Amino acid sequence: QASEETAFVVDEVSSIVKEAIESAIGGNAYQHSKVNQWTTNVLEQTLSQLTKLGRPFKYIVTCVIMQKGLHSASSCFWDSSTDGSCTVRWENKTMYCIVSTFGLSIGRGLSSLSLAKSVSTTNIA
Amino acid sequence: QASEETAFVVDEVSSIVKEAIESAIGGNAYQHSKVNQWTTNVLEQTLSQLTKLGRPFKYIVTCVIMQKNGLHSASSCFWDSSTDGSCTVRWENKTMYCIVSTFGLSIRGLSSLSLAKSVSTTNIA
Amino acid sequence: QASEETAFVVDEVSSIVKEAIESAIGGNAYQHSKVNQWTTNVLEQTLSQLTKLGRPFKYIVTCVIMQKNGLHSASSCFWDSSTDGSCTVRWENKTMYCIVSTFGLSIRRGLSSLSLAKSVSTTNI
Repeated sequence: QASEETAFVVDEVSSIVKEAIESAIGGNAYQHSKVNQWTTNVLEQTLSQLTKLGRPFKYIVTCVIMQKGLHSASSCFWDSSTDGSCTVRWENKTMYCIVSTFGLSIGRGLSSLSLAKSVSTTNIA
Repeated sequence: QASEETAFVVDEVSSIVKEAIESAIGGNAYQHSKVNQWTTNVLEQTLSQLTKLGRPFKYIVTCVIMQKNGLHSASSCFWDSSTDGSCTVRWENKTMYCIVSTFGLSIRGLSSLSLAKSVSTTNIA
Repeated sequence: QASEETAFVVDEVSSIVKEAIESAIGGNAYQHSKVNQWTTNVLEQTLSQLTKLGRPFKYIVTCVIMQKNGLHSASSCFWDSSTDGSCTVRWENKTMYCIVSTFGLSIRRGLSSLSLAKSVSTTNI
């Protein structure tokens, strides 16, 4: 007896994202010539695995890679009852990888939406 | 003779973002102590002005500020290609960069959704 | 004294296409960050104008933008050769190419009335 999952399950998303970063860049030393290939690789596995969850969400996924200052923050106008985000901050000796995931339920109008400030923030000195 | 705008219109979004960036950090020299309030200010005005447009959209808005003292970012989306969209503005002065990404997702299920790859790419050497 | 235009009129489609490309990207130097919005813009105006003709046709429209500093493409169709058609416009400036392929498919005996047309939109740079 099962049902379609309508919630944004953060730990599930996180697991998928961490696994996509390891697969892509884990064990690599930072290489400038590779970075674009790498970000593409993190994004494609992540979205592939996310979509396979078969959950009623649109997704925005952002991947940042930086060699070893960065200040980022994200805010939303969304449904706080249905929508969610997950942020993964990964590093090794030579680089940082930050992947931000935003899920917006495909399940009135503007008055049902609210501002959420700094849902994803990243400060690297 | 007028109707609610059902489409993400990039130039309009771009103008608002540029205005928010100028207002928040324009004419300033990079200062570490200020970046957090700067970033908060860019996001607040952008989302305030976006909501005032009265369009049937949820918004995700990301702001990155970096001292000119390497950044590589890319975004990918699972969304409705006939109604959803994104806008990226890359702003600079003598001492810092400000990159603001905006994603607008309109309020058959998954079948209607489509994968958009590398929609908000920024590479700064 | 008039009647609905049931034919695919190449010169009329071509005029529309050239005007959409100019409006979208004419007078610009190639810019990497701009191509996506450019592409989207060529297609919108093209389809907006096409549909305004009020002709009984489905349209497929494809836009290619490539920087001038090799491309080979060709298209083939299984369609009604009595009623269907295509138009290709190859535009250039000092720094880029913009190729736009348009296919109009008239909205019988089923498949037995359809025909195989080869190399209808070949492009070789």
